[PDB]
Amino acid sequence: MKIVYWSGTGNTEKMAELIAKGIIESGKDVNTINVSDVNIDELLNEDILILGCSAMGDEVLEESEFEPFIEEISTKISGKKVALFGSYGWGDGKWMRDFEERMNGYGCVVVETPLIVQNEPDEAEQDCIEFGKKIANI
Ligand SMILES: Cc1cc2nc3c(=O)[nH]c(=O)nc-3n(C[C@H](O)[C@H](O)[C@H](O)COP(=O)(O)O)c2cc1C
Repeated sequence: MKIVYWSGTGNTEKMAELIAKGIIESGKDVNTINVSDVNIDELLNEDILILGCSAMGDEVLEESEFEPFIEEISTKISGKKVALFGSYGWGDGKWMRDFEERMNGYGCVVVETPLIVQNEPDEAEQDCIEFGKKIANI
């Protein structure tokens, strides 16, 4: 499987590592890729797309790297299964509700409830691991 993410201070990156750990513990293989290093064509061969990005201003996806990537793959992912995650600061997850609505609008099947954690995982570490374990049971 593959996990693609954008992280500005490392919070979503940490989430990505933990989710990967959960998938690996379930017996499966997975590679985490920062959005800057992604290859669209190889990504599109995946059964499940696990995408993460923190909440940027104001309650939107990061604009210089992540959004352009989402827009680029938007027309080629109808019918694909996707799982979403990301870290946020002071909001209540509005950016994630919009992210889910957007992927559904592109014809994707959002497989699990999006995983959102405030700031660095720390306390929510097992939660991140368990989310990966859920995706591995798909
Ligand atoms: C310019 C900027 C805008 C932000 N806007 C929001 C926002 O609208 N809502 C929110 O809850 N957090 C917001 N945050 C906080 C980040 O989502 C939060 O610090 C998160 O933990 C960052 O994770 P990352 O290290 O993976 O980027 C913003 C942070 C920055 C730098």
